[PDB]
Amino acid sequence: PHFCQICGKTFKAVEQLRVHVRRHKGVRKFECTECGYKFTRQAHLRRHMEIHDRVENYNPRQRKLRNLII
Amino acid sequence: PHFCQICGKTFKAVEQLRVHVRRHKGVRKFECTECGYKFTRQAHLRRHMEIHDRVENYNPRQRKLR
DNA sequence: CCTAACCCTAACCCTAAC
DNA sequence: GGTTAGGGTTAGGGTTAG
Ligand SMILES: [Zn+2]
Ligand SMILES: [Zn+2]
Ligand SMILES: [Zn+2]
Ligand SMILES: [Zn+2]
Repeated sequence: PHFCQICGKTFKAVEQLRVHVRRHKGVRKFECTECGYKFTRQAHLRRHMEIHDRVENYNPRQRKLRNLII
Repeated sequence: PHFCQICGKTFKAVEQLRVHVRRHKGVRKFECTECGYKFTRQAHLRRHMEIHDRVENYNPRQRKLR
């Protein structure tokens, strides 16, 4: 049947797999108003804001996402 | 009472020993099976292996840290 | 807290030169 | 021939995001 990729589980339907491997990736849902960087956690955005507190024109590169676990 | 591990100092409360373990500079716990260099981070070992593939006979010396 | 990864920099090595 | 300094190389660690 439908096989996944990130971890490898035998699934039934194609719609039961999207809701599964969709939560496998953290969604970027928190945007910095200063530099437009979108974060996966609110804590990451707060911690980020503590940088603009002491750096002019800070605009960091968008890093690769890291796979979650389930 | 409970003693330490890395250095091995005598410690009373456990929280003190924890926050002491937090600050220890260079803990080399990532060893290269190819040449023996003990790296302080895994990423440094990943960076080392690439050198171990660029050339053959490579056995560097354990540096003094900062 | 952890780690990953960029990145600058000190520590290293080899050797020419003094 | 001891000893030092220069240029290429590599590991240490600061920093910051996932
Ligand atoms: Zn999966
Ligand atoms: Zn920002
Ligand atoms: Zn210790
Ligand atoms: Zn090695």
